[PDB]
Amino acid sequence: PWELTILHTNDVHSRLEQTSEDSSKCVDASRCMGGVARLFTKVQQIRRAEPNVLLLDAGDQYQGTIWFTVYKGAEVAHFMNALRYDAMALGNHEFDNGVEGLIEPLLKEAKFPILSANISASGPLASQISGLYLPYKVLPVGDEVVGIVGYTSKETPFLSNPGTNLVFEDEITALQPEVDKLKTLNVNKIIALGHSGFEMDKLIAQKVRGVDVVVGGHSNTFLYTGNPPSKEVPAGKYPFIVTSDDGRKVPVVQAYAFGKYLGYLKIEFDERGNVISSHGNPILLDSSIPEDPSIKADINKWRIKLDDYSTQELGKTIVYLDGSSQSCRFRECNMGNLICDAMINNNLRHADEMFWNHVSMCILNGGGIRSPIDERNDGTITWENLAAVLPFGGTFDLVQLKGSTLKKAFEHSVHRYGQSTGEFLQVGGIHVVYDLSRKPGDRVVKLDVLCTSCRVPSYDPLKMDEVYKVILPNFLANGGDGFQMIKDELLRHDSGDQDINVVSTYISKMKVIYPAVEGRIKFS
Amino acid sequence: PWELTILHTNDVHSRLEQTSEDSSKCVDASRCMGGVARLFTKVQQIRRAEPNVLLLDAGDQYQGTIWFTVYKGAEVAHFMNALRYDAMALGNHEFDNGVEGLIEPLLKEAKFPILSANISASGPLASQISGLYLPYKVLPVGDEVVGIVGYTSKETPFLSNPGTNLVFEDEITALQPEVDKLKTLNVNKIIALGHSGFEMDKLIAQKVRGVDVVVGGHSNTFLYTGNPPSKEVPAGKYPFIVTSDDGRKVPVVQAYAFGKYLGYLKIEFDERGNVISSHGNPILLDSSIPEDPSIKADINKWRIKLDDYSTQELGKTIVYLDGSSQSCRFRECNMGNLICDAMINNNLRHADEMFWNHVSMCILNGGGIRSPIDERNDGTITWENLAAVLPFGGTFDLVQLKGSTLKKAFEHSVHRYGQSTGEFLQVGGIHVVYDLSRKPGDRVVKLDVLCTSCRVPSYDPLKMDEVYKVILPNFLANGGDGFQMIKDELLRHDSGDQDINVVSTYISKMKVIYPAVEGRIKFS
Ligand SMILES: Nc1ncnc2c1ncn2[C@@H]1O[C@H](COP(=O)(O)CP(=O)(O)O)[C@@H](O)[C@H]1O
Ligand SMILES: Nc1ncnc2c1ncn2[C@@H]1O[C@H](COP(=O)(O)CP(=O)(O)O)[C@@H](O)[C@H]1O
Ligand SMILES: [Ca+2]
Ligand SMILES: [Ca+2]
Ligand code: NA
Ligand code: NA
Ligand SMILES: [Zn+2]
Ligand SMILES: [Zn+2]
Ligand SMILES: [Zn+2]
Ligand SMILES: [Zn+2]
Repeated sequence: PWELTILHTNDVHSRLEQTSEDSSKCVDASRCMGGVARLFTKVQQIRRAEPNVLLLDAGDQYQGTIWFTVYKGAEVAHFMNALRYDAMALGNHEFDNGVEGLIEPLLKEAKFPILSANISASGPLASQISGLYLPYKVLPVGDEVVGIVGYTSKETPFLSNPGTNLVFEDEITALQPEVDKLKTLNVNKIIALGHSGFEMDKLIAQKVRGVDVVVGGHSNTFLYTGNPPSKEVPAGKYPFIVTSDDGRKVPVVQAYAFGKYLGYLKIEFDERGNVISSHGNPILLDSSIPEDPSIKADINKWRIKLDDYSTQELGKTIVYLDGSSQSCRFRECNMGNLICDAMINNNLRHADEMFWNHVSMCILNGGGIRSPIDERNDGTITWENLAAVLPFGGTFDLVQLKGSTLKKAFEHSVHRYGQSTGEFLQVGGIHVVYDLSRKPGDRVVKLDVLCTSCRVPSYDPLKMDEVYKVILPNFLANGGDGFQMIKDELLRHDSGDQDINVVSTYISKMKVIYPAVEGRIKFS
Repeated sequence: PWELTILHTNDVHSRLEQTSEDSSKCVDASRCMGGVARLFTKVQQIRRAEPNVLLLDAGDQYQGTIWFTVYKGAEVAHFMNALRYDAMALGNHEFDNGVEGLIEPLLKEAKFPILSANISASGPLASQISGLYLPYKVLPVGDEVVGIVGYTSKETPFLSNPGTNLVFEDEITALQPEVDKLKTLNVNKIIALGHSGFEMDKLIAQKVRGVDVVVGGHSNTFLYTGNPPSKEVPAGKYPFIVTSDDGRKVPVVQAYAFGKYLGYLKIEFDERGNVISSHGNPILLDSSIPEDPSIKADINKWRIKLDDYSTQELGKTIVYLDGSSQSCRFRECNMGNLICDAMINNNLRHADEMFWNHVSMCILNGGGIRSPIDERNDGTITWENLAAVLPFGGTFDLVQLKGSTLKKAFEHSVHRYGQSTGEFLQVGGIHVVYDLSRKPGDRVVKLDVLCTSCRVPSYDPLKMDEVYKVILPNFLANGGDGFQMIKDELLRHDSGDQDINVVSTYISKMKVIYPAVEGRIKFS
């Protein structure tokens, strides 16, 4: 039998440096995890031990820390090249800076193939981008070859900034002819590597004939066989076995996010490329694995420009930015309005004639606003200032919530009002009125929301059965601050851009800001 | 006796081309007026006839039409040079593009001295600007000399964008030592030429010893002796005679605005420079005076770039911009919100630690909004589109109004509601609630206004005795649409930037706009 070791990462999201256990800034180095220097050590060890190894990335290296803000993907090409990745699939966040911000730096500087079989281009863009990403690549491994076929979320236009040329086709529709073509070319071992989420990965494994293994991403899915090694709770076994329409057992793998784990799957193939067995588990990249000294020194050199950038003026405020708890946990505060306005601006995506924008609404836990910003330093705002306001390393995510769920969230926002607790919500595109003399659970007396399916945005009463798109912190989408109804009742959840980066980009665009308290939240 | 003819303009405000009678776009050429080509004809005729002539401008050539938007003052230098102006005083609007936008093009390209004795600079700016404007200039006229001493409104920091280096000193304090210095230099004929308004001009004439004549501007003051030749109603005789503290009769002149009139004052001096007599009148530059063919051909050449600019994309909207009368004369409309937000943005000026901005409030007659803009032309907005919304050639001015006056204005806004009349007000920085079941004059049931003397902008109830700064159309400041209370009760009025230009600059800054209807105006 011919044995292949697949090493894989996904949704690394700019975690070039080692992180804390929750993937935020590393504080106590002796307990930090991940980072490319530590990944290098582990990949190198495995490559000494196993003859046939592929190192694959399932997309979403772009977006997540100041590394991406400053280097804009050059850091991804550089450090993925240093790790000698064998292939990468395009994720949604690879389009965050447009097709131009993908072509340069990433596609032109990567030394490995970058893959997606379900993205097509038209017009001059088609000639400009031709061959810079590929539907698949056939790679030599030892004396054999392995075909790797890529895919990218069909929902990317709602989750990034790909522009209006590119078309994202249905994954299974695009993948099947490519896999059948590879069979006709005597390629009998085929990995589907792509960025659509665990649920789509399972459908691909079931329905795309000829796929031997699916290596996925997007949903930050943690899979494990046995007692998990850290705090992440598995969604299923590793690999997750799908029975294909033609009776084969097809392993599906993912490796959480943020570079905390290295996926590791061993597959045994027979001479005809049939899978005999598959087993493995993600490896927790904890501090027992040393950071490679040379990669670490390179990381530290690249960090200089990040430190320099962090104190540069992004823009100016002419108003005090009130991010105090005494305001933001008790009433509408202008820092909350600013952040929610930045959240909505970040989520402006190309729209049909059916909506002015696909999302208009924002909620933000006031306890997640951690500092004011004083305007008396010549109005200057720096990244360092914003990192004091938003220190948790979160993202501003997109969810779909029924109106009934959102109303329950606003009741939860004030269910124990008066104690300076974090669940009090700041808002955008929502006007709420509370009557605190009513019983907890019945304190929301008016709740109006900004329309999306309208050419002139205006407010209408919230409807209990209607499903609304809302931008909110990952922390809330995951049920933080007691918002269990959000986690349990949401209909869709996609991870968005880094919290600081969302606000920094908006301030830079606006140049001079003056957010007011304007009646988004009132008390009767 | 030595006779001097003073020809003078002020507040031309970018009216390079001939205009209609009300100084807007020329439509029926046979009845149009003003423009530099016609001015050239008349100045040339007078210079053939009178031996001792000075042609003076009292400031505010900058700002008013697409000419300034595109050429940014190069048109002022070019055409004032062609007319051979002898001197110009700096007005407030010469600072609209900052000191940088004054130095280049105007100060470096004018072939005549540009004057202001009450503006001082510090730091590197002082070395950069030294000598490019002057406190005064002594000019030879025939066999005599005449000193011209300049001044500029002390209020310029609130009425333009001069920056924080320059200091505008009290006019009389700065002028007196310069005039006394000229006396010691054997200059016995002295004109004060400046840009502070008719009231300050009268104080200068009264109190600055040695000033023989004051040539002013800023307040668009029309003075005339006899039956006026057009629709402007005189504020007093021409010249307006002030008796100085030392007993002399000092003529004060101004010549309205917009290039419609050429001021013309004849002064007889004795051998010691005492004024024996003064008489004259502004000359209406009507169609009986031919436009100079060569200046006109030059104007038409320069117009090509304006026509080209007028169809270029300024920015994008992703929402329909509802400037329909059915919306904007009946309720809050998003085009009204956009325009008022642009008005407030245009009036962001440097502020003490005593206010976040000196003005926060805006009113706009809905009848002054003349078209929607459809978003389905790839979202594009052009100057031509904005000129359809705002076709009247107005300005967005700064006034001071007591709260009682503003409340009366909002009652007037709905006093005959339901007839699609123009007085219905769109707003910014004001939240109003009407109850139309109440009697006219008693329909405003809530009126809250955005604070200025606050570090965090928020709304408070309007106070009847407090004086508020408000940005509103010139048309309303002058009592249009029946707002006689505004004209009669306002405490301060200064002319602002061109209406289209205010909106165009804001759209260009924002890049992508999406104004909502958000509850600034409600009905109970
Ligand atoms: N990861 C996180 N992301 C966003 N908000 C968070 C996160 N962790 C905690 N918070 C916020 O921080 C609040 C707790 O704040 P404090 O009362 O100041 C106590 P402390 O900061 O010591 O936890 C929570 O209620 C929540 O709103
Ligand atoms: N110079 C102006 N500046 C601003 N608004 C003006 C001016 N002249 C007229 N308007 C507006 O135009 C309105 C009249 O509009 P319509 O009912 O459409 C009749 P018409 O346009 O024929 O005068 C006035 O009530 C006022 O709001
Ligand atoms: Ca196979
Ligand atoms: Ca004299
Ligand atoms: Na999924
Ligand atoms: Na005046
Ligand atoms: Zn991701
Ligand atoms: Zn993703
Ligand atoms: Zn003026
Ligand atoms: Zn002026």
